Amino acid sequence: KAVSRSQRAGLQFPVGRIHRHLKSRTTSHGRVGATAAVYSAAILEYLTAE
DNA sequence: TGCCGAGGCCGCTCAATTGGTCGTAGACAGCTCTAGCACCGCTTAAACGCACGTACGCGCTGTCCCCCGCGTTTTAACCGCCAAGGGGATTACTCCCTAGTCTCCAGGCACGTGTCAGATATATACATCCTGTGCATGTACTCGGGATATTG
Repeated sequence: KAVSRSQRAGLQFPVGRIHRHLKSRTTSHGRVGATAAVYSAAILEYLTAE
């Protein structure tokens, strides 16, 4: 049974659709997995203010 | 009449700009770096651009049908003005304080290297999440009639 990384952060937003998005805006180099979990929850958190 | 009074043209003297000449001091141009490490040339096995009916989606098209535009003029005060008054923004000076220079002096840390790890990428298998689709009601809407608020 697969989990989802959204549940391990505790977030409603898609932590793995981000990551794949960031990996397309990246010079020629990679992106840490712990970036998607404070990339998200600093896009959610504008929702629930907007 | 008178007188003269009031009247209208021309060399000193001073006070900014303007352009000139003096001399001297770092800072610019250039050399040789030399030195080295990037550009190139030379292969390779490579990804990704690209020239090209057809299904067909929608951009554009020929109609009628009405408000908001279009036109007028009264007026209404908005907006402009001028002139006066008061002060507060301004000017010119004297005293004053520190901005700025230099110089000495230390160690803080930004700089740099020296090793090599926990990081994240990439593959394959894959299950699952998420999209596109199809599908009832529930509301937010437009209307009509009356109450409350506010303008003149």
